[PDB]
Amino acid sequence: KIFKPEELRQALMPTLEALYRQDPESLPFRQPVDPQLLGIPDYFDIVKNPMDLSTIKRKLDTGQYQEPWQYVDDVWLMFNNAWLYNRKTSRVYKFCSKLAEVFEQEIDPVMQSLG
Ligand SMILES: COc1ccc(CCc2nc3cc(-c4c(C)noc4C)ccc3n2CCN2CCOCC2)cc1
Repeated sequence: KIFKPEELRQALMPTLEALYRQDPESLPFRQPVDPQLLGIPDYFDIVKNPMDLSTIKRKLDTGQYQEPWQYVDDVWLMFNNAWLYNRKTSRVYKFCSKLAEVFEQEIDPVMQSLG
C-alpha cells in the first residue's frame, strides 16, 4: 500500500500529541539529548541513533516516513535509547516507562486502521 505523507501525518500525529501531553514525563524527550550541555560525552558512543519527540514530529511534518511501522520503530528507538543509557533509578528512565505505557494505549487503534 502507498502511504501518502498527509495521511500518515493526520493518522499518526494524535499518538505523538499524547506523548507531548505527558508532564513531567515528556519534558526530557521534547528536544534532542544535548551531550554538551548535559556534560555526558559518552552519550553518542552508547546511543548510535538518537531520537526524540521533536525529530519524530519533524519526520512526520516533512514526509520522511514512507510507511507507518517506521514511525512506531522511531518511537521505540527513542524508548530503547533512554532505557539503554540511563540508570533504572533515574527520572528519564521512569519517565520513558510512562511514555511507553501511553504510546502502547494510543498506537494500537491507529495501526489497526492504517495497515
Ligand atoms: C523533567 O525531567 C527532568 C529530567 C532531568 C533533568 C536534568 C537535566 C536533563 N537531564 C536530561 C537527560 C536527557 C536524556 C534522555 C531523554 N535520554 O538520555 C538522556 C541523558 C534529556 C534531557 C535532559 N535534561 C534536560 C531536561 N529539560 C527539562 C525541561 O525542558 C528542557 C529539557 C531535568 C528535568
